[PDB]
Amino acid sequence: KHNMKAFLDELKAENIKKFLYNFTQIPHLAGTEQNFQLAKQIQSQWKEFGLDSVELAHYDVLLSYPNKTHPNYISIINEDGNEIFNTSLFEPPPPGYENVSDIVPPFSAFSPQGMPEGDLVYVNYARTEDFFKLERDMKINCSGKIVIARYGKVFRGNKVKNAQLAGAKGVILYSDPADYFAPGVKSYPDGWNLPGGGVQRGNILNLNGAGDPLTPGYPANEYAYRRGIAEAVGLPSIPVHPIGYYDAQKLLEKMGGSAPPDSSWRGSLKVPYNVGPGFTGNFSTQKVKMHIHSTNEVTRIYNVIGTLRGAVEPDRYVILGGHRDSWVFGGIDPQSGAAVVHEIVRSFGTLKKEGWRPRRTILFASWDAAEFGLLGSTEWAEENSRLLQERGVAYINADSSIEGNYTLRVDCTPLMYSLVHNLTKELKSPDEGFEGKSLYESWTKKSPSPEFSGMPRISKLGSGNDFEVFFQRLGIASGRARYTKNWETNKFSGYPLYHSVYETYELVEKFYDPMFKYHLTVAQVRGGMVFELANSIVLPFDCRDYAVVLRKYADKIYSISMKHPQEMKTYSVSFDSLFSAVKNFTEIASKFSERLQDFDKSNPIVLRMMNDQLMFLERAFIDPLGLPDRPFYRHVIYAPSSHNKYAGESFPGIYDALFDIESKVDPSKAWGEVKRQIYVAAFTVQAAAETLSEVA
Amino acid sequence: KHNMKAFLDELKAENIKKFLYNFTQIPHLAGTEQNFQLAKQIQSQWKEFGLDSVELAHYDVLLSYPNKTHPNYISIINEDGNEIFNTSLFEPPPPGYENVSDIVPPFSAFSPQGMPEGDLVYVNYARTEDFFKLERDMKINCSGKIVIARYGKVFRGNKVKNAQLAGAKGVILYSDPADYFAPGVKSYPDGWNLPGGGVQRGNILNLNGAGDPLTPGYPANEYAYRRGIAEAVGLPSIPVHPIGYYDAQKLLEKMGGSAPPDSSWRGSLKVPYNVGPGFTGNFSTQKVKMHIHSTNEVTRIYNVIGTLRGAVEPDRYVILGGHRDSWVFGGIDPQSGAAVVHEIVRSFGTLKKEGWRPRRTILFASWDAAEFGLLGSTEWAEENSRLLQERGVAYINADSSIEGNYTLRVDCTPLMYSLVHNLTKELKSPDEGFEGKSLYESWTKKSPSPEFSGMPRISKLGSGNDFEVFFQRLGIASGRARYTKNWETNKFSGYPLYHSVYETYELVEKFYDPMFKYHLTVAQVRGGMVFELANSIVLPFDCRDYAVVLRKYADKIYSISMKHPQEMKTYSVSFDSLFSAVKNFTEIASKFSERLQDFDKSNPIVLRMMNDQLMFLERAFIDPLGLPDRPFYRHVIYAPSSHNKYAGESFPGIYDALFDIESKVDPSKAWGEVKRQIYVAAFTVQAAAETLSEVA
Ligand SMILES: *[C@@H]1O[C@H](CO)[C@@H](O[C@@H]2O[C@H](CO)[C@@H](O[C@@H]3O[C@H](CO)[C@@H](O)[C@H](O[C@H]4O[C@H](CO)[C@@H](O)[C@H](O)[C@@H]4O)[C@@H]3O)[C@H](O)[C@H]2NC(C)=O)[C@H](O)[C@H]1NC(C)=O
Ligand SMILES: *[C@@H]1O[C@H](CO)[C@@H](O[C@@H]2O[C@H](CO)[C@@H](O[C@@H]3O[C@H](CO)[C@@H](O)[C@H](O[C@H]4O[C@H](CO)[C@@H](O)[C@H](O)[C@@H]4O)[C@@H]3O)[C@H](O)[C@H]2NC(C)=O)[C@H](O)[C@H]1NC(C)=O
Ligand SMILES: *[C@@H]1O[C@H](CO)[C@@H](O[C@@H]2O[C@H](CO)[C@@H](O[C@@H]3O[C@H](CO)[C@@H](O)[C@H](O)[C@@H]3O)[C@H](O)[C@H]2NC(C)=O)[C@H](O)[C@H]1NC(C)=O
Ligand SMILES: *[C@@H]1O[C@H](CO)[C@@H](O[C@@H]2O[C@H](CO)[C@@H](O[C@@H]3O[C@H](CO)[C@@H](O)[C@H](O)[C@@H]3O)[C@H](O)[C@H]2NC(C)=O)[C@H](O)[C@H]1NC(C)=O
Ligand SMILES: *[C@@H]1O[C@H](CO)[C@@H](O[C@@H]2O[C@H](CO)[C@@H](O)[C@H](O)[C@H]2NC(C)=O)[C@H](O)[C@H]1NC(C)=O
Ligand SMILES: *[C@@H]1O[C@H](CO)[C@@H](O[C@@H]2O[C@H](CO)[C@@H](O)[C@H](O)[C@H]2NC(C)=O)[C@H](O)[C@H]1NC(C)=O
Ligand SMILES: *[C@@H]1O[C@H](CO)[C@@H](O[C@@H]2O[C@H](CO)[C@@H](O)[C@H](O)[C@H]2NC(C)=O)[C@H](O)[C@H]1NC(C)=O
Ligand SMILES: *[C@@H]1O[C@H](CO)[C@@H](O[C@@H]2O[C@H](CO)[C@@H](O)[C@H](O)[C@H]2NC(C)=O)[C@H](O)[C@H]1NC(C)=O
Ligand SMILES: O=C(O)CC[C@H](NC(=O)C(O)(CC(=O)O)CC(=O)O)C(=O)O
Ligand SMILES: O=C(O)CC[C@H](NC(=O)C(O)(CC(=O)O)CC(=O)O)C(=O)O
Ligand SMILES: *[C@@H]1O[C@H](CO)[C@@H](O)[C@H](O)[C@H]1NC(C)=O
Ligand SMILES: *[C@@H]1O[C@H](CO)[C@@H](O)[C@H](O)[C@H]1NC(C)=O
Ligand SMILES: *[C@@H]1O[C@H](CO)[C@@H](O)[C@H](O)[C@H]1NC(C)=O
Ligand SMILES: *[C@@H]1O[C@H](CO)[C@@H](O)[C@H](O)[C@H]1NC(C)=O
Ligand SMILES: *[C@@H]1O[C@H](CO)[C@@H](O)[C@H](O)[C@H]1NC(C)=O
Ligand SMILES: *[C@@H]1O[C@H](CO)[C@@H](O)[C@H](O)[C@H]1NC(C)=O
Ligand SMILES: [Ca+2]
Ligand SMILES: [Ca+2]
Ligand SMILES: [Cl-]
Ligand SMILES: [Cl-]
Ligand SMILES: [Zn+2]
Ligand SMILES: [Zn+2]
Ligand SMILES: [Zn+2]
Ligand SMILES: [Zn+2]
Repeated sequence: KHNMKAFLDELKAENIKKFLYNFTQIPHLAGTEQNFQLAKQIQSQWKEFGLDSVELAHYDVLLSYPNKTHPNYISIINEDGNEIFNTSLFEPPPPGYENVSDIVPPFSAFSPQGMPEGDLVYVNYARTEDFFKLERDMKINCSGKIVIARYGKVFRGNKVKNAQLAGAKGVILYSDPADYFAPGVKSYPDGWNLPGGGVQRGNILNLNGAGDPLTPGYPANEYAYRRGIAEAVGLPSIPVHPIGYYDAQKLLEKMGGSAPPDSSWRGSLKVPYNVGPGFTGNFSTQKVKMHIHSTNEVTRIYNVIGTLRGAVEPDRYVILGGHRDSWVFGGIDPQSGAAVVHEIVRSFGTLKKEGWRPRRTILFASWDAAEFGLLGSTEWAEENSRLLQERGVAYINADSSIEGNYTLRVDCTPLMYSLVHNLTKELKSPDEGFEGKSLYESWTKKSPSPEFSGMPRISKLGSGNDFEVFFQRLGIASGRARYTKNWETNKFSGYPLYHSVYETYELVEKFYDPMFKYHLTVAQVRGGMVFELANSIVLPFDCRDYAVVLRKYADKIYSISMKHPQEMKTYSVSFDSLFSAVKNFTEIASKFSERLQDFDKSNPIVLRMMNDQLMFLERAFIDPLGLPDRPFYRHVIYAPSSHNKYAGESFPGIYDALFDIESKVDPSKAWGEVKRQIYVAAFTVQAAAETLSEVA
Repeated sequence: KHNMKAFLDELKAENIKKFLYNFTQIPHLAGTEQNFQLAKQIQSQWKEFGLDSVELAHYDVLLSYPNKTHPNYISIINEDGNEIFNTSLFEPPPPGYENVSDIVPPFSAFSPQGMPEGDLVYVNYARTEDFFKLERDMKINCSGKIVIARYGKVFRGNKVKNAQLAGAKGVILYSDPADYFAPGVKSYPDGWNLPGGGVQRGNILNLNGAGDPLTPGYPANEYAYRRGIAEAVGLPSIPVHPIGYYDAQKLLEKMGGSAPPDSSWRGSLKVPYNVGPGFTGNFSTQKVKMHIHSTNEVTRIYNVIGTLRGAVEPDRYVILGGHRDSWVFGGIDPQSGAAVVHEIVRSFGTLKKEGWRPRRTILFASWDAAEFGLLGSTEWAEENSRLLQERGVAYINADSSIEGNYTLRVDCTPLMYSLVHNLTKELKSPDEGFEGKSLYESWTKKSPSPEFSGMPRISKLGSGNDFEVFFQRLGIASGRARYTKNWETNKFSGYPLYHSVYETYELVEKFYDPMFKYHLTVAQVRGGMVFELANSIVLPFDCRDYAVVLRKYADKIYSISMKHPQEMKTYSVSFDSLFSAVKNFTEIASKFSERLQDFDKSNPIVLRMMNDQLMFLERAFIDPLGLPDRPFYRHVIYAPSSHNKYAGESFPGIYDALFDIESKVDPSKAWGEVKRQIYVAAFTVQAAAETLSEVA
C-alpha cells in the first residue's frame, strides 16, 4: 500500500546525516555565489528525486555586508584619541575550518555606517520594561549615549528600536554567559557552549512583515520600482555591532554611575554591571568608539520551488518550506531543517516513482535570505498572493530541526492541534527511557500542557520565521515542529552557538544528535503533517479547537482590561460583544463538526464545499485593513508581539490599545481606541464563525 | 422544460406596472417609517413568491434630514440686512399629490449647518477644469466667496469638494435648462421636462467607497464603535443647498465682474452668466445669504435579503441587487428597477414551486440608503465580505430600469461581454421599427461600438451605484443594464426630473413606457443574465475579452504619458513591463480558453477548478493595499474617476499619477510615482494572468 506508513518508513536517519554534512562544508550566505550553487544543486536533486517541476524563483532585494577591506570594530578611546582596546575582527575559526574562505565576520546586518563616540550606558536586555525602569524609576537618560545591551529575551531588532526611541547614538550587542553558557558544559569544540570569542550575528530590522525593505507589498522582480533608502521599511538609524563576552568584559569592567537596580540586571561576568552613564573616575575621560562600514546593496536571491501535482485537487496547495541561507556553515540553522526537507522530498518522490500521487498538490520550498528579514519567502508570497489565498491549504515550516534533544516542540494554529495529537500517537518516541512508547507519550510527559492533564504543550505561532507571510499576512493555516531543550533545567536563551561560526556539522553530530534519531523524528512529524494535509479526504482541521482557544484569549484580554475598573465604568468599556462572538463561534463550530461527520460522504461538491469552509476558516481571521500602523500584520487573533517579534500575542489590537494605557495623556481617546479594537475583534470572530454556517 | 425560456416567458409587463404603481404612492425616504413598512412588505412577498429564506439586515448609519420647523432657504440680502428675495421652501407638488405628507423638501444631504453671507461667483459645472480656468487663466479667487454652480457633467460631491479646495464658504447648486430641459418637450405634468420650481435632491459626500461615514471598514451593527463627526469619512465642510432655475434666475441676473470666458460657460437662462465676483454697481452692496439647519443623525436602515438555494453549488452566489429608498416617490429612481426585481423574483419563484432550482445560489437584495452614499449595500458587503470574496460569482445591479426609451445601455466587466451579446441576440427588440428583430440588432444599430462594426457599445463600470462595493472593493464580476435616451439627439444630462418630486408613477406610465415593454425587456436582460450566471455549467465569462480591453487601456495610458517625451527620457519612464504583462495575459487567456473547451467535461473537480479560475479572475485585479489615499478602491483596472465618481477610469493609479503632472513642483518625484504605478499595474496584470495558468 501507498499510505502514510510507506511514506514514513522510507525516511532514513542516515540520509539526513549525509545531507546535513553535504550542506554545511562551506558558508551559504544569502546573495553569495556559494548559496546560488547550493540552490542549483537542490533544484537538480529534487528533479532527480521525482518532483514534477522544480524552478528557481529569484528576486533583487536589499542585503547588507561588511566591507572586506575596512573591517567593523569597537574601541575604548582615551582623552588623547588613542585606541587602547579593540574588539576582535573575526571569531577564532573552529578546528579544521581555519582555511575556509568567505567566513563573514560578525556584524549586525543593515546597520548604517558611522563612527559614533560617547559614554556607555548598560540597558540589560534592552526590553520595553528595561527602558521603563531606566527612565521612569532610575531617572537615567540614554540620549546621546552609546548603549550596550545583552542579547536575549526579545528579538534584537526590538532592542535597537527601543534604543533609538530612547535617543541612543549607537548599540553594542553582546552574549552574556548568563544567557548563552550552560553550567557544567564545555565550550566548542569540546562541548556545545559559547566560547568567549563567539559572536551572534543577526539582522536588526523592524520590518513588521514587509519583506524586502525597498518593495513593500509587491515582488522585487526585474521591473520593480524601489523606494529610496530614506523611505525604506524598517532600517535602523544608528550604528550597531555584536561582540562576544571576552570583548564585552573589557567594555563593561570600567562602568561607573548607578548600580544595577537588582540581580535581574546582572549577568555572570566578573564586573559590577553598573548602568552608567560613563566609566569610573580614573577612566571617566575615556570613551567608546564604534567603526561601522557595512553597506546595503540590492542583491539577487534564489528560492527553489518544487511541485508535486495532486491527483484529485491539484488546485489545493500544501506547502513545506524552510530557508537555505546561513550566516556561516548553518550546522543547525538552517541546514538541520533543510536536510530533513531534502529527505522528505526524496521519500515523497519514491512513492511518486511507484505511481502514487497525493490527493492535493504539495509545494516544497528552499527559501533564500531568511536571515536578512524573511525576504525570500515574503517576496515569493507577494508575487503569488492571489494563488495562495484562494488555493493555500496549509504551510508547514522547516527551519532548524533541533535546538536541543529533550523533547518535541510544536507551534501551530489551533486548526492543527488534533492532527498533531493523532500523528504523534502513531510515531515512536526516540527518547531514552521511552523505548516502545509513542512520541505523544514522551512529549506529554516532558512538556505537559499548562491547562489539560494528559495532553502536551502546543504554543502559538509568533514570527521571526518564514511562516510569517503565510500565516500573519495571508491567513493560511500554519505549523512548525522541532526538537528542543528542557526549559526548566536550562534558563539560558535559544542555544548557545546560535548564529556563530561554531554552528557546524560537528556540533550536531557530536553533541546534539549522533544517531540522527531526533532529526528522523522531526522528519516524521513534519512529513506526516504534510502527508495528512495533502491526502486526507476531509482536511484534518478541527474548528472546535479554535473555539476553545478564542475563549481563553477573550478571558485573558478581559483580565488585562479589568486592572482599570474605574476607567471601564467611566468610558463604558464592555467585552460583551467579544464574548457573544466567541459563544456564537463555539455553537456554530459544533454544528459544523456534526455536519462534517454526518454529511453525505458520496458527494464531491458537498465534500469540496466543506473542505473550502475548513480551508477558508484561518483566512477569515484576516482583516484587510491590517493592524494599526502595521499593514502586513493582518491576523486579528495572532500577531507578533510589538515588544518581541519572536513571541505570539493574542488579540494584539486590543492588547496594544491597553498597553501602558495608564500613561496616556488623553484617557478618553485611549479607552475609545480600546473600544474600537473590541468591536473589530468581535466582528472578526463573528464573521469567521459565519463562514462555517450553512452556506445558503 | 425548466430552462431560461420558461423563466423569460413567465415575466409580464403588467406585473411590473402593478408593482411600480404599488411602490410609488408614498415617499420611501431612507430611515423613515414608510420605507421600513415597504421593506416588510417586500420581505413578505418574496416569501410568498417562494424564496427559501428572506431576512431583513439592518444597520445604524449616519443619515441627514432638514429640520421640519426651521426650513432651509437662500436669500438676497441688502446693505441693511433685509431679505429681499427668498428661494422656495418646497417644490410645487404634482397634481393629486398636493395632500401627500412627508415629502422631504429639496436639500443637499450631509450639508453642515451655517448662515454664510457673501458675494457670488459662478463656476459653471464646478469641474476640475472649470476651476483651473477660473484660477489659472482668468485669475479669479473663490476664497471667502459663495459659489453658485450648475448641476451636470460630474457628481455633485466632486463639485462641493472642488469648491472647498478653492476656498469657497458655501455652494448653491442649480438645474440649468441647458442641461435639464429638452427642446420642444413640455414641463411636468404635461411632459417629461423639469419645471422652473423643480429641484434635484442629492447627497454631497465624497466617501470614496467607504459606506457609512462613521464605520469605514466594518458593519454599522449594534455594537459598532463610531468615529466622532470630526473624523467622519467624506462630509462636506461648507453649507450647500440645491435650487430650481426660477430661483437661480433671481440670483444670477445681477451678476457683475468678469464675462463668461466662452459659450460653454453660458446656460439657457436669460442672464449674462457673468462669473463675478459680486453683483453689478447698482446692487454691488447686496449679498447672498444661505440658511442651512439640516442635521446628521444615526438612523436605522433595512436591507431585504432573499435566498434561492442552489441545487449543486449552493456555496456560489449570484447576486441581483438594487435599492428601494427614494428621495420622494421614486417613480424612476429606484422603483422602476425594484419593480423589475420583484417580477424577476416572482418568475424564479414560479419555477421553484414546480420543483426547479438553479445550479448556484441566487441572492436577491433590496438595498436601503443608496441615496445617502450606497450605505445599505456597503454595510452588508462589509459584514459579509469573507463570504462574498470566496463565494461571489457575480453581481447584477437593478437601479432605474429606464432613463429614456431609445435603446439599451449596458455597463459591465469585460468578463460578461460575451454573455450580454449572446443573451440579447435571443431577446426580442421592443423598439418601433424593429418588430421581429433581436434586441442585439436594435441595440447595435442605435448604439454602435466605437471600435467594431456590427457590435454594440458596452461601457465600463464606474461608481455611484450599489455595484460599487462588490466590484471596486471586493472584485466580484459585475454588470448593469437599462433603457436609455439617444445621447446624440439629447445633449441634456441624465433625465430632467431626476431626484425631483415630479418623478412619479404617472411620469413613467404617461411619458416613458406606457406598455411597460421597455421595463419587460430590461427584466429579461437582467433576469437572463442572472439565470445564465446561476445555471450555466461553465461560468459564462470569456477571459479573452479582458485581454482585448487591457491592451486598449495600456495603449491609452501610454498615449497620455507620451505627451511628455522629454520627461520620459529624463526619468527613464517605460511602459514595457505593462505591455509585456498584457501580452502574457492574452497568451495565457487563449490557452485557458482552449482548456476550457477541451477539458474532460465528465469531471466535476476539474469543472469546479476551472469555474474557480473564472470566478477568481475578477478577484485577481484587486490590490489589497488599495489606491493611494483611497483604501476602499482596490480594483487596479477600474476605479471611479477622481474627478467624477459617476465615470469609470482605467489604470486609475497611473492616470492620477500623470494628471496635471506638468504642474508638480518636483518632477523627479512625480515621474517616480508614475513609474511606481506602472510597476503596480504590470505586476497586477501578470498576477491575474497567472491565475489562469495550469494550477500545478
Ligand atoms: C451572536 O449570535 C446571536 C444570534 O443568536 C446574535 O443575536 C443578535 O443580537 C442583536 C443584538 O446585538 C439583536 O439585535 C436586535 O434585532 C432586533 C430585530 O431583529 C431589533 O429590534 C433590536 O433593536 C432594538 O433593541 C436594541 C437593544 O436594546 C436597541 O438598541 C434598538 O434601538 C432597538 O430598539 C436589536 O437590533 C438580534 O436580534 C440578535 N439576533 C438574533 C437572531 O437573536 C448576536 O448578535 C451574535 N453576536 C455577535 C457579536 O454578532
Ligand atoms: C511575461 O512572460 C515572460 C515569460 O514568457 C516573462 O519573461 C521573463 O522575463 C524576465 C525579464 O523581466 C527574464 O528574467 C531573466 O531571468 C534569467 C534567469 O532565468 C536571468 O539571468 C536574467 O537576468 C540577467 O539579465 C538581466 C537583464 O539584462 C539583468 O538585469 C540581470 O542582472 C542578469 O544579468 C533575467 O532576470 C525571465 O527569464 C523571463 N522568463 C522566461 C521564462 O522567459 C516576462 O517577465 C513576463 N512579463 C511580466 C510583466 O511578468
Ligand atoms: C483524531 O483522532 C480522533 C480519534 O479517532 C478523530 O475523532 C474521531 O473521528 C471519527 C471519524 O469522523 C468519528 O467517528 C464517527 O463518529 C460518529 C458516531 O459517534 C459516526 O458518524 C461514525 O460512526 C464515525 O465512527 C469519531 O467519533 C471521532 N472520535 C472522537 C473521540 O472524536 C479525529 O477526527 C482525528 N482528528 C483528525 C484531524 O483527523
Ligand atoms: C456565446 O455564443 C458563442 C457562439 O455559440 C459561444 O461560442 C461557442 O462556444 C462553443 C461551446 O464551447 C464552441 O463549440 C466547441 O468548439 C470546438 C470546435 O471548434 C469543439 O470543442 C466542440 O465541437 C464545440 O462545438 C464554439 O466554437 C464557440 N463559437 C465561437 C464562434 O466562439 C460562446 O461560448 C458563448 N458565450 C458564452 C459566455 O456562453
Ligand atoms: C553535495 O552533494 C552533491 C550531489 O551528490 C555533490 O554534487 C555533485 O558533485 C559532483 C562532483 O563531485 C558532480 O559530478 C555532480 O554533478 C554534482 N551534482 C550536483 C547535483 O550538483 C556535491 O559535490 C556535494 N558537496 C559536498 C561539499 O560534498
Ligand atoms: C586598534 O586599531 C587601530 C586601527 O588599526 C590602531 O590604530 C592605528 O595604529 C597606527 C600606529 O600603531 C596609527 O598610525 C594609525 O593611524 C592608527 N589608527 C587609528 C584609527 O587610530 C590601534 O593601535 C589598535 N589598538 C590596539 C590596542 O590594538
Ligand atoms: C401594495 O401591495 C401590497 C401587497 O398586495 C398591499 O399590502 C397588503 O395590504 C392589505 C391591506 O389592504 C393587507 O391585507 C395585506 O396584509 C398587505 N400585504 C402585505 C404583504 O403587506 C399594499 O397595501 C399595497 N400598497 C399600495 C399603496 O397599494
Ligand atoms: C424671507 O424670509 C424671512 C424669514 O421668514 C423674512 O424675514 C422676516 O420677516 C419678518 C417681518 O416681515 C421679521 O420680523 C423677521 O424678523 C424676518 N426674519 C429675518 C431672518 O429677516 C423675509 O420677509 C422674507 N423675504 C421675502 C422677500 O419674502
Ligand atoms: O528577520 C527575522 O524576522 C528573523 C530572522 C532570523 N530568525 C531566526 O533565526 C529564528 O530561528 C526564528 C525562529 O525560529 O522563530 C530565531 C529564533 O527563534 O531564536 C533571526 O532571528 O535573526
Ligand atoms: O452616493 C453615491 O455615490 C451616488 C448615489 C446616487 N446615485 C444615483 O442616483 C445614480 O443613479 C447612480 C448611477 O446610476 O450610476 C446617479 C446617476 O447615474 O446619474 C446619487 O448620485 O445621488
Ligand atoms: C570599503 O571602504 C573604503 C573606505 O571608505 C571605500 O573607499 C570602499 O569603496 C568601500 N567598499 C564598499 C563596497 O563600500
Ligand atoms: C536627555 O539629554 C539631552 C541633553 O544632551 C536632552 O536634550 C534631552 O532632552 C534629555 N531627555 C530628557 C528626557 O531629559
Ligand atoms: C543531548 O542529550 C543528552 C541529554 O541527557 C546530553 O548528553 C546533552 O546535554 C544533550 N545535548 C544538548 C546539546 O542538549
Ligand atoms: C430645529 O431648529 C431649532 C432652532 O435652532 C432647534 O431648537 C431644534 O432643536 C431643531 N431640531 C433639530 C432636530 O435639530
Ligand atoms: C484669495 O483671497 C484671500 C483674501 O481674503 C486670501 O487670503 C487668499 O490667500 C487668496 N488666494 C489667492 C490664491 O490669491
Ligand atoms: C418615448 O418614446 C418616444 C420616442 O420617439 C417619444 O414620444 C418620447 O420622447 C420618449 N420619451 C422619453 C421620456 O424619452
Ligand atoms: Ca516586496
Ligand atoms: Ca461601515
Ligand atoms: Cl521551524
Ligand atoms: Cl442599474
Ligand atoms: Zn533559521
Ligand atoms: Zn538564523
Ligand atoms: Zn437610484
Ligand atoms: Zn438616486
